[PDB]
Order: sequence, then structure tokens, then C-alpha cells
Amino acid sequence: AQIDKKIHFIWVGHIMPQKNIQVVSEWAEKNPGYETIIWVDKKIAPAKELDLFILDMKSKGITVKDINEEGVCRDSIRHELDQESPNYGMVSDMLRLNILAAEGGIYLDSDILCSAPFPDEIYAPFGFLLSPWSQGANNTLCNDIILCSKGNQIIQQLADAIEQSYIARDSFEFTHEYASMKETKGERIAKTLGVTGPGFLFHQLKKMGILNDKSEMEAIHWELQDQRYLIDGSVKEPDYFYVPQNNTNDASWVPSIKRPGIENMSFQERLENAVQLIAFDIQKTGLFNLDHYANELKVKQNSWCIAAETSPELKPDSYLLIRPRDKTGEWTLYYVDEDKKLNPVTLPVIKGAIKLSEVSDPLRKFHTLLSQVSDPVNPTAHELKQIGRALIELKPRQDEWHCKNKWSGAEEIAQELWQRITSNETLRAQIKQCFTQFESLKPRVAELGLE
Ligand SMILES: O=c1ccn([C@@H]2O[C@H](COP(=O)(O)OP(=O)(O)O)[C@@H](O)[C@H]2O)c(=O)[nH]1
Ligand SMILES: [Mg+2]
Repeated sequence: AQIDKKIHFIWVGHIMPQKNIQVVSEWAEKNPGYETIIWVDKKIAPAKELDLFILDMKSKGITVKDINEEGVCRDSIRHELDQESPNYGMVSDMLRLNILAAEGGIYLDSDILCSAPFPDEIYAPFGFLLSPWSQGANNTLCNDIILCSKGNQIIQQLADAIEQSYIARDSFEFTHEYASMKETKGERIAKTLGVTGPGFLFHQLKKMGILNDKSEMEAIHWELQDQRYLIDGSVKEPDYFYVPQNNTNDASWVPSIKRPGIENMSFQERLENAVQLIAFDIQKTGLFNLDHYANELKVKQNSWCIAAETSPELKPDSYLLIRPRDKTGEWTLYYVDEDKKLNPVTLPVIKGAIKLSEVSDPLRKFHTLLSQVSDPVNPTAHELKQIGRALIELKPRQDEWHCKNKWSGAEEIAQELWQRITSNETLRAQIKQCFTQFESLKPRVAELGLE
């Protein structure tokens, strides 16, 4: 069956970095017979920045599709996306299979360069193709290049299996190769690779009989497999893909970062988010890590806003950044204190002998960042992204200009989560295990165990 003439990229969370956009643009330009599509999630995205991004992509002739609008976001995927710190690797691993089932075509990571265009028609014997090449290595297994015909059954089976793998993530034991991988690569990377990544894929392909007994995790031996599953039906290096030695991959999902706007949400909003996520865990597995949710919820970074002028309503204990009326004018940063007083954050004009404190000053670094904005009246999505990032993490030496970020402790939050969950009679009855290391809550987990 013919591979549908679509090239699919995924970027969820904040806005796709410039480097990645350049890569996508190159793929689009070099493969004009294919529709190039960037997939996003509008539900967690920063709305203003995403709007700018979409308009930009339209101007470059790149289609943007939303995972929710197209119906490719399973509940399990929504579940990871709505976490306060999503594993975007897991999300992307799951989404690519659902997109391919729905539309067919070619999934690519945006950290692979195009060294040759695809054939105008690709005909796949089993409606499904993998690359023997990944991250500059030949005769390997990876999941960053996947081709199929719309509605392919292998792709559909993989999508179902990865959903089950993900749902079972908190029962995942670091054994076999993963015991080692935990030690070498760390817990986050090991678990990702095993649950949704090339580890998951390896085991699923073996179960399906697509890889035979001669194939091993770290020695796939494509030359001993059915090469009709491979692009161009061969283990030979494909012409299409290139990476330089000094950047074989981006590992962009590895940092654990809060999703957009967490720091600006109300406690009650965040709490209810956690409650719904826990409810899903309980319904699907009967098991939830209470500490995961509590340890996320306790984090309060700086609240912030970028506006044209004093917002119709001020947020107490936050930063408010005001753009100039003209492209030449200076920005104004305010610390909005707990009583909603605008405290202007300013710096003296310095020259002559350089003070080593001032070069290392958070506020001067911030000021420098603002000065490099091309058009203060019309900042780009990436500019807004960088300024927001700076504001979230800004820690002035002046206590008068420092956000207080007064917030509940993890244990108190966990107690509240426990009460709300266990007060639901249906949920209570569905709990089989609860992971907690909170001293006040271990007892309550024992109490329910008796019941
Ligand atoms: O903030 C992020 C980081 C990563 N990703 C997704 O994660 C995929 C894999 O990232 P990367 O290629 O950097 O990982 P690596 O190939 O090094 O494992 C990307 O293509 C995106 O779909 C995402 O959506 N948002
Ligand atoms: Mg990659």
C-alpha cells in the first residue's frame, strides 16, 4: 500500500524552538509533493504565542493541526499532557502512532535533517515501514521515523499497546535492560524508553513477530530480519536522513519543566487538575502515586504578566511587564506586591569601572534580554517565550522586588488530595494501592486497606 503523502511533526507544550522550525521548513521545501503538518495541543499551549506561531507557519506554507480537533488525542494522552510537568517524550511517542493510524504518512522528529527528498510514491508491502537508521547510526531500532498507509493494522495495534504500556507505567519495574539503563541513563530516561520509547517498541515488535529470535535490544540485526518492513526494503543507510556528529539528537524532552501557565493558575484550579488526574489513575489501574501529585502541586514559581498597560486587574505577588508605546521606548517592570501595589523595578545607569556584582545581576541580565527584542510593540512568539521564562525564574537581590510565592507544603496538599479522593465513594472502592512516603498519610492508606 502507498504511504500517504503527508509528513508529520509533533510539538506540544510551549512553542516549537526556532531550530526545529527551520528543520521542518527544510523538509517542507525539499518535499513539495507531500503535505507537511505540525501537530500541537491547544489545550495546554500559551494561547497568544500559539496564535502567532500558527500565523507564522501559515506564512511558511506549513499546515498546523490540533490533536484534539482531529480526534487523535486518547484519554491516556490527555492524561500525560495535563500533568503539571508532562513528559513530552511519552506524549509524542503515543501521538505519532495515533496520527499515523488516522492519516497515514511519515512521522519524523524535528532533529533529523533532510539530505534527500522522498520518492514521489513509496509503496510498502505491509503498509508499515521503519528506518534502519537513527541518530546517525545504522542497523538500529528507533521510533523517530515511522511510515504507514492510513488505517494500517500494525500501527493500530502499536497504538493500543502503547496506551496499555503507558497506563501501566507506575507498575514498571527496572529489570532486564532497564535495571542497567536506570544506573547509566537515569530513572526518567530509562522509564521513558521502556514505556513508550524504542524499548517498548522493541518488545512489542518481538511479541508481534516483526522482529525474530535473532534480534536483541542493543543488536537488532536488521540484516537477519524481514527487510520488507524497512524503508527501501533494505538495512542500507537511507539517502533521506542526516545528522552531524556534534548533534545526533536534541533530547529536548529530558528536562522536567512545568507546562505553560502553571505559575499563574489558582491553587484551586491546580488542585482540581490533580484530583481529575488521580481519578483516571484509580479508574484505570487502582493505583496512584499520591506523592507525584503533591510534589508537583507544592511548586510555586513567580506569577507574571506581559501587557500593554496595567491589566484590568492586578495579580498580588507577581511581576507585571509593560511594553513601550513606541519601539524605541523602555520597558517597565513592576513587582506587584501582596497588597497589589505597583513597585517599579529599575536599575541605575552605569559606566566606567565594571562592578562584578552588576554583570552578575539578575535584573541587568533581564534588561539585556529586553533590549534584544526586535519590535517591543510586536514581539515574536519566541521573544515572549524567553521573556516569560526569565520572569518565571527571576530572583532579584532586592527582597523588596522578590516574589514571596507563599504556598502550601507538599504534605498538607497530599492530605487535601487524599480527603477529596476518598470522599468519593466510587473512587474509594476502586483504590487497590496508594504509593506515599508521607508519615501522616501512610496510616490512612493502612486504614483503607483494612476496609
Ligand atoms: O517540549 C517538548 C519537547 C519534546 N517534544 C516532543 O518530543 C519529541 C522528541 O524530542 P527529541 O527529538 O528532542 O528527542 P530525542 O530524539 O533526542 O530522544 C519531539 O519531536 C516532540 O514531538 C515536545 O512535543 N515538546
Ligand atoms: Mg529526536
